[PDB]
Amino acid sequence: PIVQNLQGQMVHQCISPRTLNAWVKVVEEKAFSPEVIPMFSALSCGATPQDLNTMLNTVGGHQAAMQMLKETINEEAAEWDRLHPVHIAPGQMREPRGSDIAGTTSTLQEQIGWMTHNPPIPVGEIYKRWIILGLNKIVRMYSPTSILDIRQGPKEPFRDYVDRFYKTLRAEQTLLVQNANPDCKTILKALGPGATLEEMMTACQ
Amino acid sequence: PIVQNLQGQMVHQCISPRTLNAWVKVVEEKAFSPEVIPMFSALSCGATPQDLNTMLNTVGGHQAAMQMLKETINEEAAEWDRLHPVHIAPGQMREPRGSDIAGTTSTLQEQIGWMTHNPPIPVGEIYKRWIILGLNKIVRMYSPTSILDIRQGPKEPFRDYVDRFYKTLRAEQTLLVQNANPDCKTILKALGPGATLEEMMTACQ
Amino acid sequence: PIVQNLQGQMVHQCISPRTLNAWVKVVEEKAFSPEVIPMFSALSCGATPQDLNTMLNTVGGHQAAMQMLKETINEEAAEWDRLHPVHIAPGQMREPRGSDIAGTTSTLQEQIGWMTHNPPIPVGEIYKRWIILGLNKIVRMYSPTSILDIRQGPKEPFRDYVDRFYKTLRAEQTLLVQNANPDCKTILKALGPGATLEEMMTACQ
Amino acid sequence: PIVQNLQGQMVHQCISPRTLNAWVKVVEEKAFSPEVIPMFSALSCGATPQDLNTMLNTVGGHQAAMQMLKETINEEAAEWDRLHPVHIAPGQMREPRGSDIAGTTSTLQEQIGWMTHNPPIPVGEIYKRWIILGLNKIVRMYSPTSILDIRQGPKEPFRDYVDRFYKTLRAEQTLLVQNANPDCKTILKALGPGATLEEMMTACQ
Amino acid sequence: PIVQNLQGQMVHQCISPRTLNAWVKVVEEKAFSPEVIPMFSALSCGATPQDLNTMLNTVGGHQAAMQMLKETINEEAAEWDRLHPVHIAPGQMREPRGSDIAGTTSTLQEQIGWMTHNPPIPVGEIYKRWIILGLNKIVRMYSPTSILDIRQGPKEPFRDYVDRFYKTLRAEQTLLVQNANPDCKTILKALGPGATLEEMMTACQ
Amino acid sequence: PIVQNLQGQMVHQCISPRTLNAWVKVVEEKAFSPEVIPMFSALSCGATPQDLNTMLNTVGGHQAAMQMLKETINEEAAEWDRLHPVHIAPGQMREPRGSDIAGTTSTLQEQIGWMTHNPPIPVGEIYKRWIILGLNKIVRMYSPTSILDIRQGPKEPFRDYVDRFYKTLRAEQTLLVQNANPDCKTILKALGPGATLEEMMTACQ
Repeated sequence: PIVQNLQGQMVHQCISPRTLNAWVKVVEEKAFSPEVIPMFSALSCGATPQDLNTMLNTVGGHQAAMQMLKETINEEAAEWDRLHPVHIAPGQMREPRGSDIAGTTSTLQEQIGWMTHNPPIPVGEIYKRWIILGLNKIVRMYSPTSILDIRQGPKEPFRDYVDRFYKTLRAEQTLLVQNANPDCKTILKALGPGATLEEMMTACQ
Repeated sequence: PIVQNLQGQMVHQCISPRTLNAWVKVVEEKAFSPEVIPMFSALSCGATPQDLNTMLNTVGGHQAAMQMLKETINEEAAEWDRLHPVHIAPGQMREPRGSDIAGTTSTLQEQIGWMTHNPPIPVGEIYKRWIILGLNKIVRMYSPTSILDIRQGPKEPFRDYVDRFYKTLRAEQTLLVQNANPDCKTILKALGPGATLEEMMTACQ
Repeated sequence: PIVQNLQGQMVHQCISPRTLNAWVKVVEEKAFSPEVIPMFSALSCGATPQDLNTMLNTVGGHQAAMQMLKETINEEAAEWDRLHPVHIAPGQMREPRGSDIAGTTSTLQEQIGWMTHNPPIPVGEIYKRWIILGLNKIVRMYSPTSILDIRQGPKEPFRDYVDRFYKTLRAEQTLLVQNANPDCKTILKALGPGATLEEMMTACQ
Repeated sequence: PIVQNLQGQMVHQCISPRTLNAWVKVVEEKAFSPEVIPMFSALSCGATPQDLNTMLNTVGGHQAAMQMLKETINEEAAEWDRLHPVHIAPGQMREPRGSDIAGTTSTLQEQIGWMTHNPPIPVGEIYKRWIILGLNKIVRMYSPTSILDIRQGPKEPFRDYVDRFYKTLRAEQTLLVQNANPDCKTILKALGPGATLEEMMTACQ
Repeated sequence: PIVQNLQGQMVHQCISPRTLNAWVKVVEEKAFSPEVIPMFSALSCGATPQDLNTMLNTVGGHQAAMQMLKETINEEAAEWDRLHPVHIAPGQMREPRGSDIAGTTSTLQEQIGWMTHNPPIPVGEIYKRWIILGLNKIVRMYSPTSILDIRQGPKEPFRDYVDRFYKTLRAEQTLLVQNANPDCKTILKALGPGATLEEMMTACQ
Repeated sequence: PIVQNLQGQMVHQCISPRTLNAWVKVVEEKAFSPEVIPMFSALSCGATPQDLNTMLNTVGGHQAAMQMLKETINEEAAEWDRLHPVHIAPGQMREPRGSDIAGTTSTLQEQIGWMTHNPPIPVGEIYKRWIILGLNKIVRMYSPTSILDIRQGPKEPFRDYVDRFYKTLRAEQTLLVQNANPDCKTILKALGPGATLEEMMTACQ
């Protein structure tokens, strides 16, 4: 990644073994549960495009997902090239294409040059946006259940039902009451409109 | 987070994999036992609003709780906007709204700008207060037992009973004697008023 | 905590995840065995009062002990206020009360101000003394056995007996010979006065 | 490796125990699955030739592979010498041969000298290219299955089949439809040409 | 400990959680096997007397050993006072007594003052010598077997016997041949005088 | 070890707990498999003679090997003294003997003095060479099998046989074909001379 040194200047640092392992392990343990995306974003803080590719390429499984991600990246790269056409001057900085932002046709030195320019051309952040767009699509695709099929069991505590409900809603990206069991539904109907989630959960506790 | 470098200036640093993992693991292991809150506060030392959202968003389970937390945050953000209305001057710092403090409508650069200003507009600390307010409500909601139902067993050591008693009191946020078993109750009654906890525990040991 | 940076100035640093985890884990594994106290002292090296409260508050179990600790802290804080009464001058440092030393009525900035003053008002060290006083009382209370009841078994190696003996003496805060078994007692009596522990252990080996 | 210090100058640093262990463990756990190569590249960021040899030499198993790698390295070193023949001037830098790039006939000091020269003679990066060339050949050799033999099972979810398909394609370095089961094949044929992977996976979900 | 900062000056640093845990764990796993002593010495690199006491005091078991260690320390401290008698000048450094070197009657600030003086009064190193003297005595005491009783089994590989032999010799602080089994003894006798250990082990392999 | 600080000067640093543990654990897990030697070399990067002795002395088992290593060290130290005889000038650096290089008769300060001299007298590197010489002898001695006895099983995959073959050759420090099974031998004979290992392994796959 690119970080500020103790002095203050923006310099390249090697991606750490801790970071590399953390990403690999969270994908192994969580697959594409929605919470993997904010973890990816945090683990890739200050990442160059090279670093972002390292993280994606170190994933051993889920190659259907990784291929879908490449499709999304290529679509975003194509849209970049449509909006930002490029025409080199000796010793000068060239303008980045989509494939340069994605790190496939740009060197680490070019990437550092763009990211540490004044003003910065934030190719790491632009690429991370494309990757997260693609990851969101994967999360949605691999979401196993419709919110319509999250219904409270006869003996299921309301809290556990609400956990399943909002877990599903997050993956899928009034109904809470409708999908509740008969006893809690009657209680929730009697609360009236404008009841908070806290008040509903207290009522059915 | 924002930290002091070796020189002395306040600079942004990436949230560490150690910090990220620590928070995820404590939520997995402790759920919303009261001690998770001081751990959250300590792990988010110097956190930007972006960092605070990262920590909250990396939690995979407990989505009922996370939704309740958003409600509390929105209530505090609304109360902020009521007390701090805002009317931009080229190259100047804009005043933060509630949603800017909560990191949903502000950039990392704006957040750094506010937190490192002279004097600082401590948006990280303000947001952390709102989050802890919401987390306290969750701890209280998920507290399984009333202090009224913590009573010493016939063969239960007094120490173990007192541990259950103050554990419950902490989660819920004279009675110790009343809820003691007959033998220890008689001993504690004979000590008289103004007895310390140490003296009570020695007496029933 | 407050530490020296690479330059030399005394600055605040965030309490580390390593430190936080280490303290939580040692309390989980050792409870209030006497060796937990020197570990606490070492883990809280350079700690502010805020840091000390973080460490104590992150403990999930042992709430009887934590309540007893608060009593001791309040007693020491009261004795501080008796010896150090306080009467603010704009932009100047106020004198710390007992509750300021204990971190309940003082801000982190005030704590840093006192600890980095010339000369320093070492509120972290003063509070740590009160905490260790309270922890010693807990260790003593939770010591399961009297030294009078540590007696060498008929087939117990002398070394194992001496380990139990001094383990108990440490928790409780001539008799070694008296509590030895008949065979080793006869050997130890024959050594005469002024025998070292090494010589006694060699004799009964 | 060679890294930038806090000041800014390029200096040698010892390879870390974390890095050493990470590489050894990934080879133990993944053998020559394709994802080991981007991990190698990332773990050897800024590596000298000495560091690269350390990483390769710390591998205990897979000595058939390590011997094949040496053959590839010697072929690349021979091709280097063909394109870059060398003819020493007191206190001056000599030109690197193939075996100097591979670290077998060059000292650490010579390697540092080349890599930190202005302009740099990047012997670490040149050697890493040769190693990755050799590792790719090994990955291909140890790929257990032809893509022709990756066919969807009668009850196999399409997603799991696509994972096997692209996993195999990656190791080996229209057919997706042809190798699908009868039911999904009919669905995929009906989509027509130009269907994305996302659309195919949605269709057979 | 006392270490050199990035600038070059000698400054105090907090003992790390890594160091604390490492020492506790090696004592738990190895007790007083001879190799624990070089580990202690390495883990206490640059240690103040306070740090050395922390390490010794964090040990939970082996209190017979810890009491014997105190006896040795007191003997060395007494011998120090005999050779170095002391007679304070405002703002000046006082001369260390034995108990000051052992950290029981000296403050951390005094210890830092002595260790960073020009020339340094190396109270950490002096105390570490006394501790290692005491630890050697404990290792010797807890050595379970005489070298006289290490004899090669009829079917015991010579290498395994030599491992037991020199392991025992190290703990206890011609005979190798005499204690060998009949078959290897005959082989070793035939080698003649001046045979190296390598040659003996090759001969009986 | 001796490392470059952030400024650039060569300074002594304490051997890390990570390094200490890594070495102990690799010896516990791998004994004297050939790959332990490059790990030793990497873990002892920049090591003083004191550090090298620490690493060797922290090994608890394998005392036959450690005694053989001392013999090799003493032989190299004797050969050093033969080639480098020494004749002290107040405040000046003395010339190192063999036992000074091996760290038994030299202080840490003397070792630092030699290693940071201009030009440096690299006593750490010289000693590390002697140690690795001795470790190679041990690896060879503890190699369990002759390469003559590595023959391909009737149903053994060629790859697994080649792994055993080159593993053995590495420990021991045409035949591949001769030791192959009948079916693969016929295939390898038909390839003719000058076949690469890759081509042989492809042929018998």
